Amino acid sequence: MRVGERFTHDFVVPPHKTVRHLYPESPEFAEFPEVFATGFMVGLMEWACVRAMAPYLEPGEGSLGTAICVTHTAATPPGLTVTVTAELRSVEGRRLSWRVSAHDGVDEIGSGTHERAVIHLEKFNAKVRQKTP
Amino acid sequence: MRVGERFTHDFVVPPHKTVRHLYPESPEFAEFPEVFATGFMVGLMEWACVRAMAPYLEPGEGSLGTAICVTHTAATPPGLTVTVTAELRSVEGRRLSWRVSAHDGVDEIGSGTHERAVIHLEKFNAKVRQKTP
Repeated sequence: MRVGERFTHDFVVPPHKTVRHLYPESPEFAEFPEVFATGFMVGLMEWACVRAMAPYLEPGEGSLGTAICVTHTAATPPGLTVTVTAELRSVEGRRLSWRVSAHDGVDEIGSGTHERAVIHLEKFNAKVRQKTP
Repeated sequence: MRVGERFTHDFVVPPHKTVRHLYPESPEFAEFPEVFATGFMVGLMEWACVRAMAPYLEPGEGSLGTAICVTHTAATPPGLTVTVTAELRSVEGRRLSWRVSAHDGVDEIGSGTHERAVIHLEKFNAKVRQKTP
């Protein structure tokens, strides 16, 4: 894993990544235009960085996204390909940072940073169990 | 809209808002802990601000999220209630800027900022339809 290294991930946007599919519970989002949701764009950016860092993980480890700081600057209807480019910015022990950017073949659609934390999967799962009703 | 007014939005996390459900197509996400995905928390934050804004828009207007910049510092299993607090920072023309935070009953789970832009729904939908391949 080298700082400055770029990793790219391509995703054809299907009809079920539009706003209304993120929260079908939301009467506000029900009649929103059929565009790729910011929260799905976030999920796609984080997926790119997960794939970029898979080699860094030891047995028993996973990762969590601990911050997302991005713009979303143009809208994308289903059928276009979103390409995320993740450039590694820092790696120190458990903490990793990237600059991410996305383009849907027509426009740059957003960019910023994402941070992740390496976790011990079983210890983490025990913590989550203890706050599960 | 009044600057500095705080709006809250509560949401019981169901099983279908964990990481694996954000991208069922991602084999990487399919093995994550069953915790509320950052992309879903982002959408819940947007939803709170949409609700807050609704009485102030003219008929046929909606809005887009244009930036999100938040931490995500504690994990949330299904069954907890996530409360989002949104507070208006400024309104400049079509641009609204918010401070957002969320808490799951147990921990503060994230905070930061979010910006939105007011749109004319029909006009935006027609423009989007026109970049559809």
